[PDB]
Amino acid sequence: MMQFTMSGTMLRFDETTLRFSFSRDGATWSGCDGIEPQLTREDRSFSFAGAATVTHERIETGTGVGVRSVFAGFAGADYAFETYIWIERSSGDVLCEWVPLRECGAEPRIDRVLWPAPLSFDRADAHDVTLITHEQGVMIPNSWPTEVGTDAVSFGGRFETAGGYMPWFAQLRSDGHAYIAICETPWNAGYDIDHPAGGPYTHVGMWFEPSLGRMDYRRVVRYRLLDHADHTAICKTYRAYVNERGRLRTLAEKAARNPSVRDLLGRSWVHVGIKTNVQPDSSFYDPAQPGKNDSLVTFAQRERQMRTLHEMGAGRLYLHLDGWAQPGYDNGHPDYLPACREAGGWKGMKSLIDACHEQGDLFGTHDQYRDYYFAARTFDPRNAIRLADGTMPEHAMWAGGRQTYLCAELAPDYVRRNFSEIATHGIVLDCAYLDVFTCNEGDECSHPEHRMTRRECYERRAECFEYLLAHGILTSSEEVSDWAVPSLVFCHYAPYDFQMRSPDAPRHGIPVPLYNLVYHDCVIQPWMMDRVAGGDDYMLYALLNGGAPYLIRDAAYAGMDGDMNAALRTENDIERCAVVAGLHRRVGMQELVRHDLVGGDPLVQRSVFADGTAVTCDFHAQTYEVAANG
Ligand SMILES: CC(=O)N[C@H]1CN[C@H](CO)[C@H](O)[C@@H]1O
Ligand SMILES: [Ca+2]
Ligand SMILES: [Zn+2]
Repeated sequence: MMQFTMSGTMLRFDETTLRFSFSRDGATWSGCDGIEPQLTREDRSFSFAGAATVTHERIETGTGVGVRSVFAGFAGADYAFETYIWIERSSGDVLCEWVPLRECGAEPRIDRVLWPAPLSFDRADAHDVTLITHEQGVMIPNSWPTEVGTDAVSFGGRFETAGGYMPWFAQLRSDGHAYIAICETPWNAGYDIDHPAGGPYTHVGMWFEPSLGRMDYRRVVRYRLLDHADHTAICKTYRAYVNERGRLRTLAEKAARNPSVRDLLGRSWVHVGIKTNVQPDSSFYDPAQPGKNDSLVTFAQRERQMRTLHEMGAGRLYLHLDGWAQPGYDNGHPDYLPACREAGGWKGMKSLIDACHEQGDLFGTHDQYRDYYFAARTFDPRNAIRLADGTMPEHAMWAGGRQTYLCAELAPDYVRRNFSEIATHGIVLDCAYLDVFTCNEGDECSHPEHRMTRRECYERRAECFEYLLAHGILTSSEEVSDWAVPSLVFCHYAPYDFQMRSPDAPRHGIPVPLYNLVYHDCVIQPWMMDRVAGGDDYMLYALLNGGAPYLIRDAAYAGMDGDMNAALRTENDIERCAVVAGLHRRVGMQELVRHDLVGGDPLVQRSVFADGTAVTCDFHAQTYEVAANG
């Protein structure tokens, strides 16, 4: 056994078990008993202690003190690596480094790495909770009724996706003593969660996958232990962390570059489409109903629709237009041109835009630069992703049918080409929507002509956005995975997980806005307005989160993109929008300082902002209150 103390914190680490535990402000935490850190190969799991040779080195640096462990020989295969577990002098934080060394013609490839092993947290106490970044956020009591497994989180608990908006998780006791684990190297990483139904425990661990088939580079987790800590405070920890590395890009900062940003406050959302053209090979094809597959609303009709919506006194509107190009929604991409002839052509579309501006309303196209359809006019496999095994992925899920994925290295080329074309026919977009980018994982590509790491992928996607900000077109994408913050103005939404499920489907936990706690002054988000019959009004959640409202939110596919059943429930729309929007017109660019569960009652909550303005929402009474005091 090796023990360390420094700057308020103590790390102990057992040379034989490898289990570690660390302590600060007198609370302790330890690795779970009997769960060990593991490699995983195509052909079996190893513990790290399974190593043929293991050494340990006690180490003191100018920066900190801890231990460095080499691990060599496995099964019989060669293969080695290190770990380094240590206390930063400056801060009283603990840092965990998994470090590749030798990999060889491995055989098989190391498929995953579960380390550091999850911290013991097995109480049951209902005020003993776990926080996770699955979409807008989830608080998970060690009691909580329902099962929560990794396999029930989107994208398998992958960071930089809807599955984990931000690269961290945290576990908090009723004490007020908590820990936050931040993934400093997320691009090939995610979390794992095991909460059996009814608890008593909740285990959470970081996993790491290879980068183009090799672990390649150091992976690093940073733990900060807290005292007198609520879920709001925990969020701030990470906030600070990000700003301390200069990726807390505020709306303000963004405004100073493109001032139209401000124009987005108060506005109301209108998501609706032109052409629909589901293909025979599409997983959505209905070989009966040819009308369901194939439908068209002209630019003209959308023009009328928008006038009408002004006259009725809707107010300030952003229009997002799906399906505006010749191929039809989710057809032809990236060759999504020209604007649909049978809908009006460039003229009908230009005419419609002009008209939105003319009543002080804004407008974005719905566009796509990852999905790459075989049908596209200039389809060519040499532009497509190859996976680390050299294979080219395929599917035919969406409208346009058979597709692969465009290597992002080349996306910016195609953004530049398309949008330049759009703007030569007198179209002047206020915004644009680059689909998928911020929802899905970043691809990796082994094609030698455009080799690209997941890390690199997010950088290209961000380059796509930046072309738009540079031509005064604001940027939107599907959701809000935190990589995109520096370049992302607003989204299609930042929902909680339970909004993307049937209301009948049990929830995984209390809906707390972890993302907006961190980023509400950096990204504008519209919100669902649907009322659940026998349940919640989703407007209520809009308020807590200080967002703008969906007025009209047409699905593109029945069932998809949080399209609620019909076990639904609402008249009085514009009114409802106007209420939430005027809140948005106020505090839309401010921090969100606090969120609190009133009296520790889950179904009553308050969100306090920078200007003092508080939002109390009661989910028994289905009632809501917007003050000014705080
Ligand atoms: C909300 C939204 O635009 N979701 C889209 C997300 N992307 C898929 C295709 O990748 C579909 O177009 C889907 O409708
Ligand atoms: Ca859309
Ligand atoms: Zn490539």
